[PDB]
Amino acid sequence: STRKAVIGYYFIPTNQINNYTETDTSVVPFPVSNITPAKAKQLTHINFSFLDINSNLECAWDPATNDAKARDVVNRLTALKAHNPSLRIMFSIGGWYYSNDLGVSHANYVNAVKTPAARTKFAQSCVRIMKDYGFDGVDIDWEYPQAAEVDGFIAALQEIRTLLNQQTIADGRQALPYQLTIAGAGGAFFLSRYYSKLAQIVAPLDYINLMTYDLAGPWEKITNHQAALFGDAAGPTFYNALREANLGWSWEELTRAFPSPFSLTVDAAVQQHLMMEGVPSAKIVMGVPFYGRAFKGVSGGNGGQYSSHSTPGEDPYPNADYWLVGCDECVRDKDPRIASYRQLEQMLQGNYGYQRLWNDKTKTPYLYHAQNGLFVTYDDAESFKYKAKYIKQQQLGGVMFWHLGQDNRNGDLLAALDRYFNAADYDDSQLDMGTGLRYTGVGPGNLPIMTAPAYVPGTTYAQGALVSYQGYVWQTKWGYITSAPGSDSAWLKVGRLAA
Ligand SMILES: CC(=O)N[C@@H]1[C@@H](O)[C@H](O[C@@H]2O[C@H](CO)[C@@H](O)[C@H](O)[C@H]2NC(C)=O)[C@@H](CO)O[C@H]1O
Ligand SMILES: CC1=[NH+][C@H]2[C@@H](O1)O[C@H](CO)[C@@H](O)[C@@H]2O
Repeated sequence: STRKAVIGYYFIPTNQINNYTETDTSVVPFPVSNITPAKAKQLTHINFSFLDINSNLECAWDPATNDAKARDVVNRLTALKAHNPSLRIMFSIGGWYYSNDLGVSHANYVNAVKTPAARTKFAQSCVRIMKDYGFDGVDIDWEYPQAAEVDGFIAALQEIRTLLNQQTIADGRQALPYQLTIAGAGGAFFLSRYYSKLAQIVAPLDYINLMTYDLAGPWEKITNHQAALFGDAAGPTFYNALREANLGWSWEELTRAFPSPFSLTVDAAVQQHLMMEGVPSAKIVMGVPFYGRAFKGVSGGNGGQYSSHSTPGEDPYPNADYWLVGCDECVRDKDPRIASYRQLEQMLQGNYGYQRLWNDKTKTPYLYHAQNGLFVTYDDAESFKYKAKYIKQQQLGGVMFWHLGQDNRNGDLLAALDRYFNAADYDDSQLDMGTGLRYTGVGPGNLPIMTAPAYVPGTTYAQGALVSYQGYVWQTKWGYITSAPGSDSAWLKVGRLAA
């Protein structure tokens, strides 16, 4: 069918731009030249990151950026399009550091979207930056607009969309039109900020790239998988904040959509998006991490899963104890809590004391260091088999990942994703998706196909009775009901009739 999107972040800090070199990994660990022609062919999008919104309320580079060096770096990325006529070099505005609630630039995000005039100036600046530097689209990663700010955010996305469409016409770019994406929340707490208006958020986008990772971290009491596909009943559960969003739904409607507590998983986030009317599966992109999250002070018994831990949650990491044995990149980056897949492979291969274990419910690997009490949750080419099959079964738009520098030197994670979507000889028809917990919620946008006998006027229906009526299958919430389905509050729309 339609090719699945494969969207990889290229993140480069300002000091690495300003000192850019392709021949000294101690200055720039992952220069553009490491994205070989083979890797460029396996990507559909590279998200160059991160730009910001400045105090003038315009899209802008970090003001410390050497502009000549920035253009050189971007030009090296756009040169890769010679190897892949489908490849887009997007640019990403925001990210956690700039745009989180306490981030250095947060007020600029709030203010840029707040009024019609601000939105026009902001939208114009986005497209100007896109054209000036040669990017192929705009990606906005505000983490995250609050419920009160959502209407302005929506209007800003709509305005950027119109300007991008104008630019596509001006440049004759119908074969590769300029695109608009966002990085969206991948867990219900942040998602609840804008969930009620999800259809309006997604309408102007080519894709919403779900950040379906960081679902565990040092801010939680209990270690867990950070990107479990399905749930493990032995693992923690979470309050379903979506049931408190301003939806206007009834008790039965909320309960059917938002089981609580629930397992915080990739499947949960995807299904939460599909449950909403007007959110098409083809626009949902599943994010995956190319890094693991490491915890210390864990107990034994279950390989470090679901244990208390003593991992500092502060930023920056508060001391110089780099306790993730074998993680040389952690020493370089002064933080033992995150390890690239590239580094995790070496840690497993060296004499460092790790076991690689597998949770067959979550379909994800983890490392356990029994002697020191360490636990690492990460993803690999095996967990990507199940996630790729899920992407195909659920008819999602594709996959996104953070970030390209964390794949191994040979690009094995990217090559695996490309194989699972595109290789003619790859067969996952027999890949068993397991018995992990699925998110069972149903909403207006994901009604299952059902059959039931036609509703009969005058018949007295007991609680739980199912009838077909006017294109849908309905269930009584109590009994005895004689009203026509949809005419009052007694009937729940539970399914749709096949065409
Ligand atoms: C919002 C999301 O998808 N993930 C959030 C994390 O990005 C964030 O972790 C922080 O990310 C920064 C940007 O990469 C790092 O500089 C910072 O070290 C890191 N902090 C920690 C403790 O991991 C966390 C922070 O609470 O929130 C996630 O939700
Ligand atoms: C889409 C993307 N932007 C965010 C998000 O990924 O999580 C990353 C890893 O936690 C973080 O570094 C970044 O600021």
